[PDB]
Amino acid sequence: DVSFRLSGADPSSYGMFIKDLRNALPHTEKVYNIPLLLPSVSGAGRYLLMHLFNYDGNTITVAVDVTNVYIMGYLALTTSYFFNEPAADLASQYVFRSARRKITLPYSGNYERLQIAAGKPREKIPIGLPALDTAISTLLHYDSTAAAGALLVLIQTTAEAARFKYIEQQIQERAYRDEVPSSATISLENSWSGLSKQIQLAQGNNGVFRTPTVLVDSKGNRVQITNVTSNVVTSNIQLLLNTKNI
Ligand SMILES: *[C@@H]1O[C@H](CO)[C@@H](O)[C@H](O)[C@H]1NC(C)=O
Repeated sequence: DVSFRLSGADPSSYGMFIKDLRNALPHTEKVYNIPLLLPSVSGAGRYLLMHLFNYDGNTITVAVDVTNVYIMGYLALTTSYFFNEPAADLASQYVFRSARRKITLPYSGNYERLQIAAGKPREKIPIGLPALDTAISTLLHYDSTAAAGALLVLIQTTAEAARFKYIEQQIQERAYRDEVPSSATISLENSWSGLSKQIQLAQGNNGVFRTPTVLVDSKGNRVQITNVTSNVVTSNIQLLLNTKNI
């Protein structure tokens, strides 16, 4: 398991959490020095539990699929909540079985469905450590519309930060003041599968992407990533989605 506490949190303690989150994900191989997530894990070992504590010390436990860093569901007191998708229903066979009741959320966990449920795109939803504190608090008591926004915050401040050093740093910059994600953050989130694939395809193609990945950079400029010498590959991405899952 991994844990993060909002009470007394700072960029350093958050960085330690994201480090722990990354290190909890198993891999037997690195591709261009980046850990390659496993094709599959059977049974309960598929799911990492993240214990998150809001500023007041109230807690939720979030179940994360260790092969793709997808959040499947979470436990809040004696109620479990799972996304309305087959992978999450499968997770519900293994985690939070002791919950007195299980609620299936009225949406799947993908950005597009969550944004529809929330009533806004995540371009308009501030993120940061304060937003994470709010998100945890919101998830404590069932409200499906509120929860959708909270989950958009939760996913980006945990999984996406684990996947990209840039996103982790963006949240560290938002330790005491929320701000909507940079266009670069959004671009990286949207391109994780694509980048993961092209980095793996580069292995037998002399470090060269079979298909370029278009990204938005720090300055708001759209750029093309064509090979493994790119800063996105050498410094930024921290976890690769296995091509078997793409
Ligand atoms: C590979 O990407 C680097 C970094 O962006 C770029 O400067 C260069 O033109 C590309 N090199 C090759 C061989 O494709």
